[PDB]
Amino acid sequence: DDQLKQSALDFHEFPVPGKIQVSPTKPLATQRDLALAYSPGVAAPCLEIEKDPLKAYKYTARGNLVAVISNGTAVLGLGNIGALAGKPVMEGKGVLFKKFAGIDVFDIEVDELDPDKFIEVVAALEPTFGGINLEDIKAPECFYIEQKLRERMNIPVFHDDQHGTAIISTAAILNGLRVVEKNISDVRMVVSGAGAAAIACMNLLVALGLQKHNIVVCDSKGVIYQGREPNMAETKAAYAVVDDGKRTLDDVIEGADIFLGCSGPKVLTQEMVKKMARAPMILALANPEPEILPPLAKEVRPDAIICTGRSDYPNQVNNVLCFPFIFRGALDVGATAINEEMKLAAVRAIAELAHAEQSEVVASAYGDQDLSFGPEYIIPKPFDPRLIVKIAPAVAKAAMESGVATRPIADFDVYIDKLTEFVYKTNLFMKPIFSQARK
Amino acid sequence: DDQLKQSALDFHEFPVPGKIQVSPTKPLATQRDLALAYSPGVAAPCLEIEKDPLKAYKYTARGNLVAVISNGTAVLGLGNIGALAGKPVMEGKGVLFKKFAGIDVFDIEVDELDPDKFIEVVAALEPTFGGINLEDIKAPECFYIEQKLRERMNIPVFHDDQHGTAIISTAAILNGLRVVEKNISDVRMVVSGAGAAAIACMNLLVALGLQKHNIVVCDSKGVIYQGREPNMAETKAAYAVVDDGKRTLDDVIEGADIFLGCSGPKVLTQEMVKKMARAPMILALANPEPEILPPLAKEVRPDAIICTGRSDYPNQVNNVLCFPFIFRGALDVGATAINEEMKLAAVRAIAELAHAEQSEVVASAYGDQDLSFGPEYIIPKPFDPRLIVKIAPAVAKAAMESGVATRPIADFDVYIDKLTEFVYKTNLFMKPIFSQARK
Ligand SMILES: NC(=O)c1ccc[n+]([C@@H]2O[C@H](COP(=O)([O-])OP(=O)(O)OC[C@H]3O[C@@H](n4cnc5c(N)ncnc54)[C@H](OP(=O)(O)O)[C@@H]3O)[C@@H](O)[C@H]2O)c1
Ligand SMILES: NC(=O)c1ccc[n+]([C@@H]2O[C@H](COP(=O)([O-])OP(=O)(O)OC[C@H]3O[C@@H](n4cnc5c(N)ncnc54)[C@H](OP(=O)(O)O)[C@@H]3O)[C@@H](O)[C@H]2O)c1
Ligand SMILES: [Mg+2]
Ligand SMILES: [Mg+2]
Repeated sequence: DDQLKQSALDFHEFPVPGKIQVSPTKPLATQRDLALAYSPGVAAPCLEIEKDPLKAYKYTARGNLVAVISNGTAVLGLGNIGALAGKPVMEGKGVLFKKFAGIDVFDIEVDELDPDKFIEVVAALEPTFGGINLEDIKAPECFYIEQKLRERMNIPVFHDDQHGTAIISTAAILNGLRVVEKNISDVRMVVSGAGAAAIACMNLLVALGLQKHNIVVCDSKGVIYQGREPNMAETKAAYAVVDDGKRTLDDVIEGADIFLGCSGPKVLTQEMVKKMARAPMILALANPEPEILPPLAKEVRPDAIICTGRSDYPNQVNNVLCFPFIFRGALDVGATAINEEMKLAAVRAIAELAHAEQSEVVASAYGDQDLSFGPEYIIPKPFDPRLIVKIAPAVAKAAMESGVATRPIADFDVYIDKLTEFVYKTNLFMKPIFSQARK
Repeated sequence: DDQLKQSALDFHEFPVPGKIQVSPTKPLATQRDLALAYSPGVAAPCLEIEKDPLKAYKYTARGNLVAVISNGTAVLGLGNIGALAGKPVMEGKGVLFKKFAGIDVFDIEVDELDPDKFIEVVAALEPTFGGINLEDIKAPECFYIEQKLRERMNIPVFHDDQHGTAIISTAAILNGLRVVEKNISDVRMVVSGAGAAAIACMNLLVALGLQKHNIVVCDSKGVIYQGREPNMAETKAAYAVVDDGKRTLDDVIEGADIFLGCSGPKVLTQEMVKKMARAPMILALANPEPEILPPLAKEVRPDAIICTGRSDYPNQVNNVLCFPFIFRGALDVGATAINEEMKLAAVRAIAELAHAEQSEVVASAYGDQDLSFGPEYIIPKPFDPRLIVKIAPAVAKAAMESGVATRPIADFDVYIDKLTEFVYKTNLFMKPIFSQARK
């Protein structure tokens, strides 16, 4: 860790402080440019925005501006390091929002810990941005903050932990159901740690067509029992099941078709993977340590699908796969909210990007792409330059079918051409060389 | 005004909508680069910042980040347009910070117009920034907001509509008595329209040795003197003169020596300036129309020292003339607040430049610079490319003297060389050519 520690600190300590900077997009080097960008000329756009508040997107950078707002209570895996301690991390995601999406990001870091104070602070900042990206707020404050902001602010509010990797998890589950012949209705699914990502994973599966009479949730206290605690809250113990014993998760896994373990490592053992249905779809989604190492489950059950947050083994589920392109589509369509139908469209696009892959000027040498749709390849790789081309025009299209768009765009072919032009100027061809060299 | 209004509506939005973008300053090519910016690497600066918050200025952009926070209730001269309608102006100011001082700006705008909830929003936003630049908050709540914030946050909070003219004008006065061989001990004062940019001015002048009994404040309703109204209005009783029956601005002159005025249309006539004592010191600071129309008054009395705010005539007072550069001081010294010993150290630094100008690679032709200290050269031109070299180290030294800094600067020669090198790579040589060819 010492080598990584020294490598990361030197990354942006010495050359310039920080990994982010603000530069004009206007050519101003003479007079009559400073006389209309400020003082007697900049008052003309304000008059137009004064009478037509929807004209702001044309004259200002609101339509390309999202905010990574955080109180710094649960940052990455660090925990409650505190406000400004997560200041680099926010900037880091801002960088991604540019490179992969061309979205300018402010990295606001609210100091308040009270949920209501945070809600008020972020809601007051509505005119500045065109979308909120609440990040690293510890549960259960995250749920309250996101729901209140979505119901109050008339701007896209999209939490990353909540329904971020949830999108990719839903896409992976759908593609797994497509791989092994198992209709989603007949799938009996198990949850571990119903919170943060998992709580939205289950909701997205339900929306896509998973029925709650086949779902079960088990946590450190055990299964969600109808009588485990009088505080029968819907935040965690929703759609609960009667006690009927089932103290441990061993019998829960007995007759299970998915694992979807997002929270809580090492909760899955070899015998338990053995006690599964015809084809399990273990989703070990714990970044620190996966719930079960993929090779062990592969040895125990040759015919299975395993997804892991780490990139060591295939079917890697990364947050970067989803949010920048979701926000790209929502902003470009001029949407006012990221509802469930946009998320469903994104899930469909990610699923269809996995079994409709050809050409894309495959590197004749190097690379070793060698990916074909199967148990190994369920979801597109984190950096496919064909995601933004697929996620963004679908999410935008969802706005067209939902009446939440304020700037409808015609000729989606032109939008496709613009996105392909954007991805033509951002290509990471050195990581295929590294991957090929390592083998 | 379609030659001006329309030409400003489409400033540069045709190629890219809106000024200002947040662009990465990192090597943005390889996957390893997007591993010390997020996930396994970005967690390394976080520990150091958590252990010692002062490390952030090394790892984050806080040492070069200010925030132009505003609720948009008095924008330029438009008025109470709103937080959103004032968005371009902020961006305008932002580019100035990146053009003349290289300061990154987040153009945050608060939707809440209440004069007490604004403070909480900004105080919560404190960790994001290294300085605050409140602008377009209308009077009298601007003073309240600034005073409340300066006691709460531990970073420089610096208003725009009060200190914007309180410094340069003071320098003008500090320079005016130089050419009229007077002393601040006995000079009499007149103030018109004690508003945002007026009532805060004389305080700084008091720090230079202008006794309060020589100041007479005036307003639209005649004269602000103790006794005119049964209730003495707040923040104006300090300089309110005793009751003497002086109910009009036409009589309170009594051969005064200064006419600092921050109001709307003209208040003085030819005989009004005539009533002044020898060597008047008019400071008509109204932006739309001059309060005196200098040349006419210059015809009434010779040896006049009229100072205005419009660039058409000499002795022009501009906010950009001082405001980035003083910030460039504090941010480069780690100041926790802006005292009156740095707000006044940036007064003796811009007043010195008027009679300390020579060489500086004078344009052998063109330009028609022709500046010599005297009745028509009181303050440096709004863009002497040399203000940032004279103001910023002066403010930094005043910070280190007052015990308000956190990262004291070493031997100043390196600092002056750095500021000069920044000056060299930012030149506006086309402006003198325009000013010479037009005449
Ligand atoms: N795309 C990604 O790579 C990605 C995205 C999101 C999350 N994750 C990972 O998912 C995990 C959870 O996310 P989080 O940061 O939101 O953590 P968290 O809030 O602590 O986890 C959610 C819940 O899981 C439970 N839990 C914790 N440890 C457990 C254990 N050993 N066994 C069973 N339940 C346990 C806790 O409730 P009880 O203590 O009552 O059980 C907690 O309320 C982290 O490891 C995170 O890195 C990865
Ligand atoms: N750097 C610059 O050159 C610069 C910067 C900012 C502002 N300004 C100028 O300063 C003025 C306002 O700026 P601000 O926002 O700082 O102050 P403000 O809050 O607008 O207050 C201006 C004051 O002027 C008074 N006033 C208005 N009309 C008047 C009239 N006809 N006769 C006498 N007094 C009158 C008002 O007094 P009552 O409250 O009694 O009406 C008010 O208190 C404008 O003229 C503006 O162009 C110049
Ligand atoms: Mg985070
Ligand atoms: Mg202003």
